[PDB]
This record gives sequence, structure tokens and C-alpha cells, in this order.
Amino acid sequence: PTVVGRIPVLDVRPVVQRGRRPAKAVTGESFEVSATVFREGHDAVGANVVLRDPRGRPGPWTPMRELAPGTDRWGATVTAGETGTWSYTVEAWGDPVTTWRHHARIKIPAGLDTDLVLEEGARLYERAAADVPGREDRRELLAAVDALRDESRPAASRLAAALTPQVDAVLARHPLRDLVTSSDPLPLLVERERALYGAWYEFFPRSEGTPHTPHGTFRTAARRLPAIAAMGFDVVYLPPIHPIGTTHRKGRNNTLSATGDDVGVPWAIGSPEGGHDSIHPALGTLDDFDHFVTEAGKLGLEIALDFALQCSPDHPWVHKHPEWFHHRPDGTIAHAENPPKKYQDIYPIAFDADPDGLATETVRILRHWMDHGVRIFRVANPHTKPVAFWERVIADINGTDPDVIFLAEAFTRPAMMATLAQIGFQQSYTYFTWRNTKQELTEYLTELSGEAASYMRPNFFANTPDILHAYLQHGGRPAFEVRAVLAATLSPTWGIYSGYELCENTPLREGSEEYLDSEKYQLKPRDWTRAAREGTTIAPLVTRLNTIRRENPALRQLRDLHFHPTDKEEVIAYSKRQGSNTVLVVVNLDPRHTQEATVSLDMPQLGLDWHESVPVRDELTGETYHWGRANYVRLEPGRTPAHVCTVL
Amino acid sequence: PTVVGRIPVLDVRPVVQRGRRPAKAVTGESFEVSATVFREGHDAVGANVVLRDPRGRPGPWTPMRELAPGTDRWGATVTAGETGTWSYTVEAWGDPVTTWRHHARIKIPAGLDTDLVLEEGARLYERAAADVPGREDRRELLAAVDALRDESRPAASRLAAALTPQVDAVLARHPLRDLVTSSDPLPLLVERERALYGAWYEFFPRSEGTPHTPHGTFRTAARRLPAIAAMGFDVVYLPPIHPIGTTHRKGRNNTLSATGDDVGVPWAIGSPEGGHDSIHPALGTLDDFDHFVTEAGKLGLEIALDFALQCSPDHPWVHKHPEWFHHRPDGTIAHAENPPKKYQDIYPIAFDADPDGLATETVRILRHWMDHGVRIFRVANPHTKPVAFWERVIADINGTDPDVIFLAEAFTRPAMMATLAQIGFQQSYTYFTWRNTKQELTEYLTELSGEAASYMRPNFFANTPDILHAYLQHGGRPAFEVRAVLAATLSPTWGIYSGYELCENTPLREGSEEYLDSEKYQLKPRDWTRAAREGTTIAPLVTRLNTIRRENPALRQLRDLHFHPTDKEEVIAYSKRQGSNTVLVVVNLDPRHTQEATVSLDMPQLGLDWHESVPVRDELTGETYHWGRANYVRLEPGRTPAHVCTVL
Ligand SMILES: OC[C@H]1O[C@H](O[C@H]2[C@H](O)[C@@H](O)[C@@H](O[C@H]3[C@H](O)[C@@H](O)[C@@H](O[C@H]4[C@H](O)[C@@H](O)[C@@H](O)O[C@@H]4CO)O[C@@H]3CO[C@H]3O[C@H](CO)[C@@H](O[C@H]4O[C@H](CO)[C@@H](O[C@H]5O[C@H](CO)[C@@H](O[C@H]6O[C@H](CO)[C@@H](O[C@H]7O[C@H](CO)[C@@H](O)[C@H](O)[C@H]7O)[C@H](O)[C@H]6O)[C@H](O)[C@H]5O)[C@H](O)[C@H]4O)[C@H](O)[C@H]3O)O[C@@H]2CO)[C@H](O)[C@@H](O)[C@@H]1O
Ligand SMILES: OC[C@H]1O[C@H](O[C@H]2[C@H](O)[C@@H](O)[C@@H](O[C@H]3[C@H](O)[C@@H](O)[C@@H](O[C@H]4[C@H](O)[C@@H](O)[C@@H](O[C@H]5[C@H](O)[C@@H](O)[C@@H](OC[C@H]6O[C@H](O)[C@H](O)[C@@H](O)[C@@H]6O)O[C@@H]5CO)O[C@@H]4CO)O[C@@H]3CO)O[C@@H]2CO)[C@H](O)[C@@H](O)[C@@H]1O
Ligand SMILES: OC[C@H]1O[C@H](O[C@H]2[C@H](O)[C@@H](O)[C@@H](O[C@H]3[C@H](O)[C@@H](O)[C@@H](O[C@H]4[C@H](O)[C@@H](O)[C@@H](O[C@H]5[C@H](O)[C@@H](O)[C@@H](O)O[C@@H]5CO)O[C@@H]4CO)O[C@@H]3CO)O[C@@H]2CO)[C@H](O)[C@@H](O)[C@@H]1O
Ligand SMILES: OC[C@H]1O[C@H](O[C@H]2[C@H](O)[C@@H](O)[C@@H](O[C@H]3[C@H](O)[C@@H](O)[C@@H](O[C@H]4[C@H](O)[C@@H](O)[C@@H](O[C@H]5[C@H](O)[C@@H](O)[C@@H](O)O[C@@H]5CO)O[C@@H]4CO)O[C@@H]3CO)O[C@@H]2CO)[C@H](O)[C@@H](O)[C@@H]1O
Ligand SMILES: OC[C@H]1O[C@H](O[C@H]2[C@H](O)[C@@H](O)[C@H](O)O[C@@H]2CO)[C@H](O)[C@@H](O)[C@@H]1O
Ligand SMILES: OC[C@H]1O[C@H](O[C@H]2[C@H](O)[C@@H](O)[C@H](O)O[C@@H]2CO)[C@H](O)[C@@H](O)[C@@H]1O
Repeated sequence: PTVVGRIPVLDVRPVVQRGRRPAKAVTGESFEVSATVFREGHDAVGANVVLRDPRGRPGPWTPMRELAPGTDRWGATVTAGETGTWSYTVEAWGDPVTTWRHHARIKIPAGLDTDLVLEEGARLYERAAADVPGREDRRELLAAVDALRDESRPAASRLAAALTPQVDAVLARHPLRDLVTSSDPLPLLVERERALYGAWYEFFPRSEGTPHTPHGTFRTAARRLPAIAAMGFDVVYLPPIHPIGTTHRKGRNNTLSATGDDVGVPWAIGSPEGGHDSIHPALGTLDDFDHFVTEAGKLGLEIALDFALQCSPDHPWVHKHPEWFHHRPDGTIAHAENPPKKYQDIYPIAFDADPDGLATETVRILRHWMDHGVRIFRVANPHTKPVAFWERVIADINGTDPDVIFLAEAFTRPAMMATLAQIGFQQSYTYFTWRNTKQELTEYLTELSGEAASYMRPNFFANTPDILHAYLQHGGRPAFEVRAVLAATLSPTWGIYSGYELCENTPLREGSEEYLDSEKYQLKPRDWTRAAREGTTIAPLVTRLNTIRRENPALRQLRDLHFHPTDKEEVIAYSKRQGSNTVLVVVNLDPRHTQEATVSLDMPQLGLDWHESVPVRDELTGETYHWGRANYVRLEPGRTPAHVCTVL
Repeated sequence: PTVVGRIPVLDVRPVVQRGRRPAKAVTGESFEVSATVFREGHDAVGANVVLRDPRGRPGPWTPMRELAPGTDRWGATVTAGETGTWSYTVEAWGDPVTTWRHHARIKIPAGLDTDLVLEEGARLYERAAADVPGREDRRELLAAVDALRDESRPAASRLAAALTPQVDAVLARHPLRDLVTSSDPLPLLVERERALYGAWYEFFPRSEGTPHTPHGTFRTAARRLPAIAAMGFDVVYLPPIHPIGTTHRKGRNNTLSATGDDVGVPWAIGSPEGGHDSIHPALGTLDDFDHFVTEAGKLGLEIALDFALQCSPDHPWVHKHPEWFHHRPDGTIAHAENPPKKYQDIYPIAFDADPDGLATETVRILRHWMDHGVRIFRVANPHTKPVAFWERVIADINGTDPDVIFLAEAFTRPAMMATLAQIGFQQSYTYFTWRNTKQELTEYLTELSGEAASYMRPNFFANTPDILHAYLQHGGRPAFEVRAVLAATLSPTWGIYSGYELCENTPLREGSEEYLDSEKYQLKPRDWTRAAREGTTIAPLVTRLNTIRRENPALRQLRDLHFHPTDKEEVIAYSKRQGSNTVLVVVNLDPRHTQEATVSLDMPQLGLDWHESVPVRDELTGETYHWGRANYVRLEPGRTPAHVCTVL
């Protein structure tokens, strides 16, 4: 057998690791399938995409078109349906009718061999009619056949009967396909909506306590959930909820010795009170956890738990499974590091003595939390554990529970970040916090919305407990507003860490991205009621952004994104589309100074002609404008961080 | 099982059609194997390439290096040996010694756990010594172990004993490799030197006749071979040598009706005198063909025959195999076309009624000519026959006779041209004749010498009987000189069609690339002796170019090519290297005006420091210059078309 088939169909995309891992989508998401399709000689080709669902049933007729003339690159948009493992194939074929029509349109007016030409047409159309399933379509084609063969009609009339719009519509749906050749099937993994789209809020339950009991419980933290749901969040991400070690517990501001009252770091998991399958006693019991999960569910909030495969020196694993750790020649275990960061309060796990034991235990733990309603896991530092370990763990969990979503917190080099997404992580943290200039945002979002979208789903956290960017430090509230608009409108998934709304921006020291008095090392009570009363919170903006996202399908997808030129370096403009919904955003990246700019819209990318003027509504203010190809904007920090406009 | 192994090794290149077809090389040719290699955590990785020969035997130790810092892209140069089907694998591994050294160089001066660190080193070096085959290398490592453990030496001295150049040399050859993980093997097809490197000369034997018999024979045409060999050619390409049809024979200058004396076109193959396995009676017999092949061989010339799968209406196939043709409804067969070109003198072949019969007959024909010493075929218009047909034919022929070279004359779109090379064509015609400006040449050669070199070998014909470019038409002799220098120095395979040496450049009409009074349609006697005597031939330049190529290995490869900036649009500069051989070419593309320029050499690409000044010899003149990073050149049409320099 030959590698190339009768009609060449080559380099089908998307493809991930040469077909060894699936391309990704979620239910209702569109993307392009493409291929290089051509044939020998000068006659025309056609192509179509066959999508097969998890039961092997083919999807609808999906013809492709040549994407640019003379390139031989063909494409079609497909839309993912129900969740599961699908496949896609490109079918390529000679299109003899298109070729015959091209020649007949020339030869018939010229009087060149008109009887042969028309009989040749008649034979193609009768072959077309024989493959057509519907009676009325067949009759339409056969009437064209009879007209083509009718020697009593003028040549031009015989030809015209074969080129009618009604004949065209039949042949667009059921073309005559010669020498049909298929690509080898490629896999598509279709996952639930939340894998791509959702707003996330991170907070520490222990910080939501009372004057009588400063250490919050699941019951006290549950009373924070209504405010989180009212800001329009969908997912609450909790730091580790397990007992915390005492040996080498860290003190406040990342100091090495805890005092007697110090709470330690939740990531220093494990004590004689229990490990990763247990609840910190000060948070309450598993029954209290269940209450928290249930109250979250009532308010439209899913819980994401941190899963950090590491432990404190007091974790039961340390003496039960010594082979899960690297021991130095004196028998001791070195503390974990992620240079220049040091984690003196924990041991890292070693994987090569007992990989099977570790995987078995990992999936036991995850299934325990899954049985208590946790269907999302934020996986801590996955890039410091083996790639194939995650591949195995995720395949095991998703094999019985395909709805479970894993988020990779891998702030590392591009090859590792991409590979983790490709081996099964549904979502990835990103470089978003370090992309702040127009050039940085433009380049990075062009990457994320391009080929990477076949395997990676970005979660844009504007801050985390480990990342307070200088932009926020120096820009104050106007900068928090800008980064919220950007995160919420550039990615279908975004998030914030509690305190972002209050514009907390005091760093540990100059040149650090750590918070002063970080919540990782201490209880951090916040007077939410006071901040709301005093108007010192951007919760209203956050709430509005989430409402805009919920009302505009364009903001609930990733791949359709276009940057429009402006004449100011500090002003960025972009549009997103989904069906008839178009959102147009203009952001002033300068948190200190008012910017005036001309935004020049690429009108064809909005589906409009260059001369058109179309109404927009800025959803942040309710103000309506009329914008054409060139529009003045004025954006003032503290009043108008951005325009977030719908086309009406 | 998991897709990713213990140490990730991904996206191995080169790759062709995702590993379904081989990457290519020839004996003695170097190229780069690369991969993306990294691991979890912060410890170091290593990698190496394992090349396996046709008997499965591994090549030498071939360590890779990271190609640019922080990219995780690793590479090594490999060199192809004997012809056949090879494979290559990338092996990736943890490099614990490099990691330990990095930590020890920090921790030992700091006084941080120095006894543990040194003992840990001792145990690694012991493990390294256990895998080392040479006794002297083992003793070197074990002496380092004993020094590491020697508590009577200062800490810094214990460490330094493990970092000596002699220890380094052992570990460069036999590193301690943890967790060795392999890519899946990729195929490499290694072919003979001539597939990549050779100078080609096309001529029509029938034009080399005598006053007594104007239609040349193989015996008269053989007397042209000494001049061809003396110009330094390696391959003589003959147009079709078979009987020529009478029905619809073309007249002179592509007219539709032949007169009584008209010879017709050699591509109109076949008559009752025979088909593709026969000799035109006016050329003589098969015994005369054998004489011509034998005389060619004595002069170091291989014959390439045209193979054109098509025929005249008088070919025996027409009535013997009607199913090898497309018949219209009245039973007639339409003449072949390649729009806007019409081939009224031939029928094209149809492939879908009897593909097996056609393949069987095609390989019969090729094997016939192979039995008469023809080991190279110039395949006419392969892109008008099915791609999979050629894939099958070439695999059949190369299965018994892997030395046979097929050249694809496919002037068509890029997808088809690439695919034909990928399915088995050893060489390809190219866009060379339509790349004449500095920008065109630079861009096109960057493509050919880059990734395309894994599957395509270009044959740069400066002219053909179908292509007299306007550049040559308007530029005259100075333009013929420029295009010869370019073709001969940019590709390891180049060629000319007879008459190029005489600067024949009269077109059929303005705006055509056809020759006036084309040799395709008429006998074309040339007075070779006169042109040489009158100095109106560029044969001496052609001869010199071929001698330079034969003396400079840099010109017998494709992939190593670098363009150097000049400050004039009409002056192009490039270098090629192979081992210690470096050739530096500067060409004036203006055939009308003298150009003065500053050529600014990228000195690192010549393997030199920026401040160096190195002697060169212009091999066209024998003149010696001293060139550094910025050099004045003056190039005058009719005197100095170019400098073709060797570094001394
Ligand atoms: O002469 C009348 C005109 O003179 C005046 O203007 C010219 C300047 O004097 C001259 O310097 C040059 O200007 C440069 C300028 O210096 C440079 O900074 C730059 O400027 C540009 C800016 O960088 C840019 O930012 C922007 O602003 O634009 C600026 C303008 O372009 O580039 C200018 C242009 O240079 C380029 O074009 C010119 C013109 O086409 C071209 O030739 C002229 O300059 C060269 C070098 O300066 C002169 O050559 C002299 O030096 C060489 C080197 O020694 C002498 O050559 C002798 O030795 C060599 C051996 O090395 C020998 O050659 C043999 O070997 C070589 C291989 O090595 C073979 O290739 C040869 O075949 C072989 O023979 C040679 O035989 C021997 O003679 C030479 O004799 C000296 O004369 C030329 O004479 C100039 O014509 C230049 O190379 C190119 O780089 O150009 C100005 C003209 O535009 C007046 O202002 C003007 O009005 C007068 O009409
Ligand atoms: O569309 C949404 C928009 O709606 C509301 O805006 C109102 C606005 O309140 C109202 O006043 C009016 O806008 C007028 C404006 O009043 C008027 O002054 C004039 O604006 C010019 C402006 O005063 C002047 O400083 C300058 O501004 C900048 C340019 O816009 C910008 O393109 C840039 O140009 C720099 C140079 O670049 C090259 O070198 C070039 O060769 C050279 O020619 C350029 O000068 O920088 C300028 C200064 O830094 O030019 C302005 C002209 O456009 O005209 C405005 C247009 O009507 O109406 C709008 C409603 O459309 C709402 O208040 C606002 O917040 C919201 O954004
Ligand atoms: O006798 C036939 C023909 O021979 C000679 O043509 C040769 C060209 O001179 C030479 O460059 C090469 O052409 C290739 C080309 O290099 C390659 O890129 C591809 O061209 C594609 C374009 O890539 C594609 O964009 C599209 O071009 C558009 C263009 O973008 C648009 O702006 C506008 O100008 O219309 C164009 C046409 O749709 O399509 C072309 C393909 O149609 O393929 C080319 C080969 O087809 O090789 C040619 C010979 O094969 C003579 O120069 C020419 O006069 C003769 O007609
Ligand atoms: O907590 C650690 C770290 O966090 C923050 O860094 C983040 C960066 O701000 C952010 O941009 C991102 O960095 C990525 C980077 O985007 C990505 O391209 C890759 O970087 C490679 C380069 O591609 C590669 O060329 C090479 O860089 C060379 C450079 O070309 C050369 O000119 C010269 O400057 O040396 C450089 C270093 O060799 O290597 C780097 C890899 O080191 O990967 C980066 C990630 O490693 O994400 C960072 C967090 O993951 C803080 O900003 C930083 O201060 C903290 O130390
Ligand atoms: O208790 C261990 C360390 O916890 C934190 O570091 C976390 C980080 O907050 C989290 O985002 C990431 O996923 O994991 C690391 C490692 O656990 C503190 O920042 C450290 O100071 C603690 O040592
Ligand atoms: O006799 C058929 C045609 O032959 C020539 O065309 C050749 C061309 O010269 C050759 O390089 C290519 O490989 O094949 C074509 C087609 O045979 C003449 O140029 C045509 O006029 C003839 O009709």
C-alpha cells in the first residue's frame, strides 16, 4: 500500500503530538479543521470533514473551502457537541461537476463540440442523481439531465438548466464526489463548558472567622459565599484544607520559626491529625466541609481544591512510606525548593522507588474529595513531579469521571507548560501577570488564541497569593481596574485572589511580587462590610464584568480574537465574536494619565464594510456611541479604565 | 501505557509526513537531528542521537547540546554513511553529575552540609565508573571518588578533584545517564552522491548530425560527448529517444501542421515502429544506443533518459489498451493540455480503469532502459499523473535497484512539488529560473536549504528548452554568466540546455519564455568549433565553475548556506562550508552596469572573530584579496560577473 491515497489529503490539523494525544474542545465550541488537499492534473477538488461522536455516529455534512487561492489549504468550522472522545477525518475528492461547468461556460458560447459537452454534463448529473437520498432533490437533478439531453433546445438553454440556483443547492448538499480519499482519524476530546469558561475566586477559609474565634471554620467561611456569588463568580478555589505540620512551621512574612500562635502555611500538609484525606481540625469536620460544598452549590459555585503532592515532616507518609522521599547519606530528607524560593516547611516527593504506590494513593485521595462533591482540582507545581505521572493520574480519574477538571499551576518554561496541557490538564495558569504593555498582551494573546488553543485553556488570575505585580503596586486602584477588564475580556476563564477587590498592593519589599503580611503565613481578617460602605472596593466593577460575560457569548470563547490598531502605545483595542454577538474592548493601560486615541477598526473583521458606522453600547456605563473605521476615545483613570462595548 | 516517557523527548526532527515517509540524505552528507528534551524539577538533562544502519548496527556516541539557552531544543550533527534505509532515535536522560556539580560549587564555599555533599558526589562518581568500559577511565573516576572521600584534604580540594579536565573527558564520552528514555525511531533514506551532487547537460542527439545525414544518430551524437565531459558535466539528459508519431505532428515553432520534412516533437512518443521501449529509426538501433552509453561512461558521463507517460495517436498502446485513455462519448480521445499550453500531438494517459496494468508496463519500460545502463530518469510532468502512481513505481524500481535516480519535472504549486519529493523523487526541478532579484534568490534559497532539504534535492537548470527567461533575453552574455555562477554555486546539482553556452536568447515573441525556432520542433545544427574559435561561447566559464565545484566540498552540499549583507540591491553575497572548506561568492545581478559595494561579512558564520582579516582567492581569476568584516567590491559586466572565492 501507498502512504498517499488517490486524492492527496495531507497534514490534517489540529494535531497534538502527531495524533498521540487529543485536540481539545468543549461543548458548543467552534474551531477549524484544515488540510492540504489537491490532485494531479488541472481538474477541481472538493473536501469535507467527518466528525464521529463517542458512539461512532457521523456528524452533519461539513464541506470545506480553500482558505486562500492557490494555497491548496482547505478548511471548515466544526462545532463540538456532547462530551466524550470524538474523532475527525477529512475526506478529499475530485469535483468533476465544478470542472465540467468551467469548461462548458466557455465551450458552449464558442460553439465548440456542443453536443459532446452537453452529453458529458448529462452523464455527470445522472451520476449525481443516483447518490442523492431525497426524492425531490433527485427529481431536480434528473430534470437538469433531461434538459441537458434535449437536442430540440438551444445549447445555451440546455446549459442554463444545469446551472440554476435550485440545482446548485442540491449539489452543494450532495455533490458528485470522485475517488473519495480519507485521512486517518484524529482524536478530539470534548469536555464540559466549565473547562473553558468560568470566573474563579480564591480565598482562605481560615481568614473568615469572628472576634470570638479568629480562625475561620467551614461554617463561618460559608457566610462569605453569598458575596462571592453576588460578584458573579462560578468557582471558589480553596488553598489546602488539611492539617498543617508543626516541624519547621513558618512564621509570619515567610520567617523560618513559627511562634506559639502562628498558623503556618496550608501547603505544609500533614500531621498526626491526618494527611491529604483529612480536614484541618480548626476548620471543623468533613460534615462541615459537606455543608460548605452544599451551600456553594445552592449559590451556583463549584469548589476547586488545591492538590499539592508534597508534605510536612509530620505527615503520616514520612514514616509509613520512606521510599516516597529522597534520603541523603545520613538518612535525612532535604526540604523542597523551587529556586530561588525555599520551602523549609515541606519535603518533596520522590517518584522512582514506588511510582505505582504513589499513583494509587494519589487517585485514592482525589476520589475521596470527588465523593464529597469536588470536581475541580488546582494542582500545585505539577512541573516538579513527572510528566508521565500526571498523564497516568488524569487518565485514571477521567476514565471513571470525565467531568473532573485539573488546573495546572505551572509557572515555568513554554515546553513544560504546553506538554502538561497536552497530556491531560484541562486548564493552565499562564504568563498573564507578567504581560502588561500593549506589545506583551498582543503577542501573548495571539499565541494563546492561535494554535495553542487546540490543547491549552488559559486561566487568567489577575493576582495570586504569590504574585502581586509591580503594575498593581505602582498603579493602585486604576491598575486593578485595568487588569480586571483585561483578564475578564481576554480569556473565557479568569480569576482573582481575595483582597484584589480592595486593591491590596503593599509588597513585602521593593522588587518583590510577594504581599506584605501575606495571608499564606497568617490569618488575614478583612472588613468586607466597611469596604463596601466606604466605596473602597472594586467589587461593583468585578460584578459588572461577570454579568457582561454571562450576557455575551463572544466573551465565553477563546479562539476568536482580533486586535485593532490604535495610534497610542498605552491604548489597546480588540474584538471577540461568537455568532451574531460582537464585543469590542478599548483599554487604557496607563493607570496614571488620561489617554486620547484614534482607534482604527479593521471593519471586515467585524463583518462590516469599511464605510459603515455601527452603534455600540459601553456596558460599563450604559452610554451609546456610533463608531466607524476611525473613532476618537478618551479614557480617564478613576472614571473610565476602558470601554467594554457590545455592537447593537 | 503513557505517551510521554520518564524523561520527555518530543517533536524529533527532521520528520516527513509524521514519520510515514523517510527523511533523506546522501553518503557523506551531514544534517542536524533535533528534539525538545526537558524534565520535571530543576535538575539537568542530557541527550544523544542513535543512528542505526541498514543492518540495525548503532553509530557512534553522538551527544546533543541545547541549541539556545532556555528553549529546551537540543541538537546534534549526524553524517550519513553507506546507502540504504537507516533509522534515528533520540535518547534523553537525567544528567545527575551536572546537577550535583552545580549544587556542590555553591554549597562547598558556603560551608553548607559539606560532608553530605561530598559523599553524595562520591556515590555518583562510583556509579559512573561502574558503567564505563575502559579500565583506565574507571580508575580516573575512582581516584576522584577517593579524593571526594578524603577527609584529610580541604573541602575545596576534595571538590576540585572531581572537576578536573581528565575526569571531564571521561564523563563527556561515558556520562552517567539516569532514566534513559527513547523517541520512537524515524526512518532515513540514504542515497548515492549523484542524487544530491552533479552537473547536468541537456541536448538533442538528432541535432548533432552531418552534411551527408542532417538528422543525427547515436553514433554522430557520441562525438559531442567529449566537449560535454570537457566542460565538467557528469550527466547527459536526453529528450525522448523513441519513434515520433505522424498523426497531428507539430511543425516548426509549435505550428499545428507538419510539412513533409518536419521532424516533429520527441515527446509525441510512438508509432508502428515502436513505443517507449524502442529507438527512433533515424537515431539508429539499440546497439548504437549501447555504443553511446559506453562512450559516455568512458568520459565519466551518466545518461538520464526522459520518461514521459503519454503518447502520440500512433503509439501501439492506443488500440492495444483503450482503457489507458479517457474517451469522450463519440469514442474519440482529447489531446493533452497544461493550460494555457496545448499538446495537440499527444494523448494523456487515464489511470483509473487499469492502474495495475499501467504500473506493470511502466516498470517494464524503466527496467529495459536500466538493463542498457540508464540509471537516471527525468520524469516529464509527473504532477499530471497520480501521486500514488509514482510512489508505487519508484518503490518498485528502488526495491530492486536503489541506485536509480528519478528527477521530477513538476513546475506547479508548492504542495504538489513537495509531495512528489516526499513520496520518492530523488530530485526536483525548482522555481530557480523565476528567481532573479536578490530578494527572490535569498528567500527561495533560504527555503531550499532549510527544512525542505530533509525531502527535496534541487536541480537548478539555468535554462530548459521550455524556459528562456526575460533576464537572459534582456541581459545577453553578461546575464548568462551571472545565472551560471548562481546555479553552480547555490545548488549542488545544476544544469544547462545546449545553446546556453552560445548565449542563445531570441524569444519566440515579446513576453514569451519559448525560444524562436525551438529545437523541440526542428533540427538545430550549431557550429561549436566556430563559436569556440570566435570566443563567443561561455564554455570556459562553465568549465571553470565545474572544476571549482569538483575541488571544493562546500559546493557539493545544499544545507550549509548563509547570505551576507551588502549595501547594494544588485549585489548578493553568500558563503557555503563543509569541514575546513569555505567558499564565499559575491555576484553582481546587474548585467548592464558596473556595481561597487561594501560586502559586510557575518564573520562568526565563517568561523572567524569579527576583527580577523582572512586571505581569499577568486577562483575565476586567480587574484588574491584580504577580506575582513567590511570589504569593497567592484564587479563589471563582461569582465567580472562575480567573485567565487575560497578561503586559503
Ligand atoms: O567619487 C566621486 C563621488 O565621491 C563622493 O561620494 C562617495 C564617497 O566618497 C564614498 O566614500 C562613498 O560613500 C559611502 C560612505 O562613505 C558610507 O559611509 C555610506 O554612506 C551612507 C550611510 O551609511 C547611510 O546611513 C546613508 O546616510 O547613506 C549614505 C550614502 O550612501 O555609503 C556611501 C556609499 O557607498 C557605496 O556606494 C558607493 C557608490 O556607488 C561605492 O563606491 C564609492 O566608495 C568607495 C569606498 O568608499 C570608493 O572606493 C575607494 O576605496 C576602495 C577601497 O580601497 C578603492 O579600491 C581599491 O582597492 C581595491 C582592493 O580592496 C581594488 O579592488 C580590487 O579588489 C576587489 C576585491 O577586494 C575587487 O572587487 C575589484 O574588482 C578589484 O579591482 C580597487 O581596484 C582599488 O581601486 C577605490 O579605488 C577607492 O576609490 C569608490 O571609488 C566610490 O565610487 C561604495 O563602495 C559603496 O559602499 O560613495 C560616495 C558616492 O555615492 C562625492 O560625495 C560624490 O558627489 C562624487 O560623485
Ligand atoms: O467615542 C467614545 C468617546 O465618546 C465621548 O467623546 C466625545 C468627546 O467628549 C467630545 O469632546 C467629542 O470629541 C472631540 C473633541 O472634543 C475634540 O477636542 C477633538 O479631539 C482632538 C483632541 O482635542 C486633540 O488633543 C487630539 O487628540 C489626540 C488624537 O485624537 C490622537 O489621534 C493623537 O494624535 C497624535 C498625532 O499623531 C500623529 O503625529 C499625526 O500625524 C498627528 O496628526 C496627530 O495629531 O493624539 C492627540 C493628542 O495627544 O486630536 C483630537 C481629534 O480627534 O475631536 C473629538 C472628536 O469628535 O466627541 C466625542 C464623541 O465622539 C466620551 O467623552 C469619551 O470618553 C469616549 O471615549
Ligand atoms: O507556464 C506557466 C507559468 O510559468 C511561470 O510561472 C512560474 C512563476 O513565475 C513562479 O514564481 C512559480 O509560481 C508559483 C509560486 O511561486 C507559488 O507561491 C504558488 O503561487 C500561488 C501563490 O502562493 C498564491 O498566493 C496565489 O497567488 C495569488 C496572489 O496571492 C494574489 O495576490 C493574486 O496575484 O493572484 C494570485 C493567483 O491566484 O496562487 C498562486 C498559484 O496560482 O504557485 C506558483 C505556481 O503555480 O512557478 C511558476 C511555474 O509553476 C511564468 O512566470 C508564468 O508566466 C506562466 O504562466
Ligand atoms: O518565580 C520565578 C520568576 O517569576 C517571574 O518570571 C516570569 C516571567 O516574567 C515571564 O515572562 C515568564 O518567563 C518565561 C518566558 O516568557 C519564556 O519565553 C521562557 O524564557 C526563556 C527565553 O525564551 C529564552 O530565550 C531564554 O532567555 C534568555 C534570553 O533570550 C537572553 O537574551 C538572556 O537575557 O538570557 C535569558 C536567560 O537565559 O531563557 C528563558 C528561560 O529562562 O521561559 C520563561 C520562564 O522561565 O514566566 C516567568 C515565570 O515562569 C519573575 O518575573 C521573575 O523575576 C522570577 O524569577
Ligand atoms: O508550605 C510550603 C510553601 O507554601 C507556599 O508556597 C506554595 C505556593 O503558595 C503555591 O502557590 C504553590 O502551588 O506551591 C508552593 C509550594 O507549596 C509558600 O509561599 C512557601 O513559603 C511555603 O514554604
Ligand atoms: O509533443 C508533446 C509536446 O512536447 C513539448 O512539451 C513538453 C515539454 O517540452 C517537456 O519539457 C515536458 O516535460 O513535457 C511537455 C509535454 O510533452 C512541446 O513543448 C509541446 O509543444 C508538444 O505539444
